[PDB]
Amino acid sequence: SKTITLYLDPASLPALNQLMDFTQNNEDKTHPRIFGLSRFKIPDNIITQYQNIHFVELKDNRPTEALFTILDQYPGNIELNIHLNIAHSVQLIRPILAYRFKHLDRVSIQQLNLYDDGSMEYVDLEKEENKDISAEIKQAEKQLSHYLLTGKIKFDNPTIARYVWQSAFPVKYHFLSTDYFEKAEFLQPLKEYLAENYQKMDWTAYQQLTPEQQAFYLTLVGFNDEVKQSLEVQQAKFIFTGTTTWEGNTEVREYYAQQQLNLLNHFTQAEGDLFIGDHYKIYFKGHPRGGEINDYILNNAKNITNIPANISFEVLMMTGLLPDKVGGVASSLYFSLPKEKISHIIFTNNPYVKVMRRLGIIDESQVIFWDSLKELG
Ligand SMILES: CC(=O)N[C@@H]1[C@@H](O)[C@@H](F)[C@@](OP(=O)(O)OC[C@H]2O[C@@H](n3ccc(N)nc3=O)[C@H](O)[C@@H]2O)(C(=O)O)O[C@H]1[C@@H](O)[C@H](O)CO
Ligand SMILES: OC[C@H]1O[C@@H](O[C@H]2[C@H](O)[C@@H](O)[C@H](O)O[C@@H]2CO)[C@H](O)[C@@H](O)[C@H]1O
Repeated sequence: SKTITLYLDPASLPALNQLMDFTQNNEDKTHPRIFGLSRFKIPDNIITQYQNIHFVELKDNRPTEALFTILDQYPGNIELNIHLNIAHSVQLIRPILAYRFKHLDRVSIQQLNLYDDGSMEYVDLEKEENKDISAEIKQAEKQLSHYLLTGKIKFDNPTIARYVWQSAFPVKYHFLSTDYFEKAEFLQPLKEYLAENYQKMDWTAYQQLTPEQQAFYLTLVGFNDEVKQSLEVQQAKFIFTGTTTWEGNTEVREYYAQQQLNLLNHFTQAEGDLFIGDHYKIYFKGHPRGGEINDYILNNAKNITNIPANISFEVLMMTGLLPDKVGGVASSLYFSLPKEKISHIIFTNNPYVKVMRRLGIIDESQVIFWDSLKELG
């Protein structure tokens, strides 16, 4: 029996966790690993120190068939330790199961490790508030059984379908927010159902690595000393955080970057509605997929130090380089951001709002919206 480990994720959070897992095991230079990480590129130098390390592309939330050629290379009885992104867990496992059916005799699933895509699971879960959770579960179990037995996907409730994997494999979830599952009364049935198969993402796990591994991890998440240094200055610092849109329409995209830029000013300008004072060193932490959006801020802002968008915000917390204040559009990094560092959360009633509230990330006060801010200048 050989154990192949798969790390798959099209987003950020999962990847950050999966690579942390990988780091914790970097002593084992020859364990068969398959990385399917869209937002992270493992540096060659790290690659050449490992054996039986493969890479697979992701398309439409699923590993391409290149994954099959990989598996083909291991003829013995193999067991799969799969790490997946919760939100797209059903699609991400599709070709794994497909290949499995082509080899029931040899291939088997050892266990699953699922991680939150980000805020989506929570926004999506908030939309299931008036439903019979208990019923929803059983319904989902049965449909997963159908999926596992036919290779066919058909879920009445896609959101709930994400949390019924225990009915088929040994699994452990890692939640961006365990508080949400314990504070949303309407979720009790899912809470209880999940019983002991879950835990909170451990953000202090980097502190437990040996310094060498820490450097190693930092290498994976693309954190360099140059950036490390732009954060060394003893001056009080403020990190404007960016967001983005998935819409292609040039119109909606330009509007986003224009709203964001303007929001940036309400923070930094003295007549801004969100003015935080004038002694802070401003920095920009654009969304990873910011693209033209991130460029806009840098091309029209003044004295601001850019923090490479490909670096996930949670890394500043691990390396203790967190600033005094953070402000911008709502996104997943605020779910794990030390309370006292919150300057203000702006949104683009509203589910995302309800989640922030249930979690106490924001107070009872009037939530601020993108467009309620006057154009400055
Ligand atoms: C509801 C919904 O669909 N939420 C998703 C969420 O499940 C996930 F898909 C993601 O996560 P998102 O919350 O933005 O943030 C996720 C992580 O990405 C890195 N980050 C993000 C912004 C930034 N300015 N600096 C950073 O460094 C951090 O690691 C952070 O914790 C995502 O794109 O990965 O995007 C949002 C979308 O709402 C999109 O943001 C808005 O249309
Ligand atoms: O990148 C991970 C991220 O993808 C989001 O989906 C986007 C996709 O990335 C983009 O290329 C396409 O044009 O639009 C999709 C949304 O309609 C997921 O929603 C998010 O959860 C992550 O998986």
